[PDB]
Amino acid sequence: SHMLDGWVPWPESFARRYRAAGYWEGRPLDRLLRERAAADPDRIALVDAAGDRWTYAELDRHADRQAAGLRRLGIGAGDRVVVQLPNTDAFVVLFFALLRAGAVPVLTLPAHRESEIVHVAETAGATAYVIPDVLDGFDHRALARAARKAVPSIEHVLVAGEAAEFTALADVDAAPVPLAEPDPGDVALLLLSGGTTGKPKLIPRTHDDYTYNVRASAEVCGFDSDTVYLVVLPTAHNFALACPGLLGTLMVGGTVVLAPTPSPEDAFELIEREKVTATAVVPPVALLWLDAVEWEDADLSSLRLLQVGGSKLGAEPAARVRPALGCTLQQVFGMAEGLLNYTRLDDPSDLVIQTQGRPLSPDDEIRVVDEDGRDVAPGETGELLTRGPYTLRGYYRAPEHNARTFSDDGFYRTGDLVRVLPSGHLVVEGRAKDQINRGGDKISAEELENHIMAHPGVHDAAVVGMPDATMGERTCACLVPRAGRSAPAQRELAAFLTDRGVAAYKLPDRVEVMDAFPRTGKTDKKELGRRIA
Ligand SMILES: Cc1ccc(O)c(C(=O)OP(=O)(O)OC[C@@H]2O[C@@H](n3cnc4c(N)ncnc43)[C@H](O)[C@@H]2O)c1
Repeated sequence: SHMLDGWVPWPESFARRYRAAGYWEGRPLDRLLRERAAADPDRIALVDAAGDRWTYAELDRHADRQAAGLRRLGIGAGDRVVVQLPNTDAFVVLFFALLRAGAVPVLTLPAHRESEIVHVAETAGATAYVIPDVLDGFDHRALARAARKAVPSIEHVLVAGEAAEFTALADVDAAPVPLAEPDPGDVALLLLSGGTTGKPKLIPRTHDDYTYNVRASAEVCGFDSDTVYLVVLPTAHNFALACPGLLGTLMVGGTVVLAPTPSPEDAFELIEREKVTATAVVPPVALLWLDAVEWEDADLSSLRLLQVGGSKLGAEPAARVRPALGCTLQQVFGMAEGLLNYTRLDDPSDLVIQTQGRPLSPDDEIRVVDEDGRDVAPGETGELLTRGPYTLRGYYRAPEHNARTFSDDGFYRTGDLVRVLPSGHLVVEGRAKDQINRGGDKISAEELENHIMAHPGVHDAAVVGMPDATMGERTCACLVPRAGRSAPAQRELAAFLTDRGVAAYKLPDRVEVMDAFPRTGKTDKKELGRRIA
């Protein structure tokens, strides 16, 4: 028996192997905090941007008090809770408080708006939603009012800030109570993927496979109690949460430092102030920092490791990381669905500069296939399929998409085009999936096309990626005007999409108007892309 329906467990033969190999240790995810606070209660676990800090024992006890408070509101054992928080201590306490209460966090990004929040809340059948009041000028309480109207199962809204008519997250607090432990083979949390379908898809991650993800990552990246890790990406991004991220830092007893933004003003000051030794960034932020060291006077010498992933870092800026920033670069090609590829910290510099790593687990299985699904000759480019001890066998409550996206023997089709070198290192070559990678942010073309086609001046829409030197890809929306009507310009379409509740990183960079799309009978986006020029 499993606590949640709608997900696809591993076949028993695989689960048996992963337990025998020691990958799946049988511990709930929250126990990484429990055991470290038992072994190192007075070490500094967490530092926020203001300079307030918390020990492991303080973090552990507050998670217990907030778990007991969540139970008093009836949030617990199995309930899905949508979490949308900034990089503050409130997120870290609440993550563990939800786990200890038995609730399943559904982790969303601060940038997600009504369209994304409502879909994941209705898919998950969420009973609670956790928000800031105002973040980067946007009032998330208005969004919570729109979500409660569209999703009647949301009973509670917890607000990190002025709660208005809702519940203040800081008042969710009570004397700790004996709480039962989840089964480690059960879903621990739900992650978001950009996806390639008309709606974002939820990724179930179990206690055993996510703990393995965190533990194995921590080992490969050399994270230990002397690690000071700066969270620059959103805490809810898998890269910054678990690869090894903040969970790896807490598991080994290091210090997590929360950055409010990736800008050099904020990040460089924290690196100097807290002697940060490790952080993870997307390539656009890596390029910004590589430039900014030339006019910023911060002392960054404490930095030992810079992880860069989410999209491909070029070989030329990769070679600048050691001269400009004084640290070791690690390229990371990973996905919320599971498979992580890491360059190793003592790899020759050539492979760190030229490749996106090799798989984390000895039992990550890799296939590279042509259009007919047959394995390519070694070193040829093809589509990456993967299966392993922390890669999902199916999305949450998405049977039709699962039938298209996983092979019969359980390989996940990543939609990435790669070459595998003789050493086993991967080079990312492109993509097969209809999803734009805009500086690390994933834009499902079909989802955005459906939103644009809701505009009354638009009949048909095709969303095509265009190369960009610093973002990798930008978004071009090719429109067929509504019959006898004019299609909107870029700024009017952006305003329509924003009011519809589309996250701002999904707004098209460019609008092109045409009478009809090239057809293969599917829309030929290969030819649209070159018909850009
Ligand atoms: C680093 C990392 C770690 C944990 C994550 O969870 C994520 C994440 O980005 O999660 P996400 O599911 O959103 O994206 C799906 C993925 O994004 C793309 N990608 C990711 N890294 C690279 C790369 N070094 N070079 C080129 N492309 C990349 C692939 O296309 C892939 O499929 C990223």
